[PDB]
Amino acid sequence: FQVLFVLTILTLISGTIFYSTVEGLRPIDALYFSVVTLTTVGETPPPQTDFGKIFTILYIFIGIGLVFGFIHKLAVNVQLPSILSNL
Amino acid sequence: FQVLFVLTILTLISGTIFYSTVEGLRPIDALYFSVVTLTTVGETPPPQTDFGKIFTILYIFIGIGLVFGFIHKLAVNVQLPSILSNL
Amino acid sequence: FQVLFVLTILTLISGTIFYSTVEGLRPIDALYFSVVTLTTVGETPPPQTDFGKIFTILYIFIGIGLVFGFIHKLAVNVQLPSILSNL
Amino acid sequence: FQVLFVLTILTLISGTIFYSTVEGLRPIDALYFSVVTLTTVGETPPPQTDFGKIFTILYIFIGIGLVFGFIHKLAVNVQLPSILSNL
Ligand SMILES: [Cs+]
Ligand SMILES: [Cs+]
Repeated sequence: FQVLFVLTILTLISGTIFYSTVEGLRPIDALYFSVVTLTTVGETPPPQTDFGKIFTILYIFIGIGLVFGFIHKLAVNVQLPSILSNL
Repeated sequence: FQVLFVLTILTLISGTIFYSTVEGLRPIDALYFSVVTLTTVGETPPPQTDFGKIFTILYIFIGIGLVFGFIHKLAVNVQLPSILSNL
Repeated sequence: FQVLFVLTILTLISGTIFYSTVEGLRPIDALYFSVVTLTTVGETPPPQTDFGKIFTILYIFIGIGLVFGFIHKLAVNVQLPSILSNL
Repeated sequence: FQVLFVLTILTLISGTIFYSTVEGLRPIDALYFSVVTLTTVGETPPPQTDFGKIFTILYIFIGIGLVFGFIHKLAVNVQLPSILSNL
């Protein structure tokens, strides 16, 4: 749980630094982009540079599998007993 | 089935109150946003305030795992026999 | 495979009729909306009527679980041997 | 791992050629579209031609199941030992 959390955070900071610099976004926006992209929500306009597109493509292939491993444990290995056992 | 339904509804009402107040959306729109976000459909513009972005980020990590647990039972534990057994 | 195909097609035609009439879309667009919504791709603007939003909300909860059951068999129960066995 | 990689790449090149020609996109954009669509991220405007919509519909049904099989192995069969075993 701790390990997947670390990998997820590191993946998110890479994305924040990438998009803040190459796409010119304010860090809160580059984090938001990173997050809604790896979670496949996507409620954003696409990157506008060719370098942003290519990176986004590679980021999704590598990052999705991690982010979603993390979310299974987050809900299904921490919220579950918490919530379930009250019941 | 009843329990996941409760947690889902509560997650959705939190989102409705959040976005109606901070993003200024009419409640039907704040519910729609909440729903299309946790289901990762996302066919909306992003939140426009920094507080909306941060909350959306935390909401997705916590909420997705629940919403999708709920949907497995909804289709796969209620529609299945209903539909299957006619066949 | 045949059964999930039927349920999916019926779900898609409901959506086509719904959005063509209430959202005023041409049938090809109401089908496209229906499809990119149940698959959570979502690369569309949101519905614009309150009745469209509510229906979209209910449609996603009921429809997603079916559409994705169908897609597991489509790739994983028809394309798999086809492709795998050449190899 | 090698086989799913081949099928994924071939699926992506079909999409690149399709959208570059029928939707008129520059190849980097037609690849980006293809990728964010099969991964259900979708942070793009929809196709604008009827032929683009229909193809997109068929592309998602056939392509998603493959792309996501590929991503399970990518993170869960190559990044896992790499990362896990350092720990
Ligand atoms: Cs989207
Ligand atoms: Cs999406």
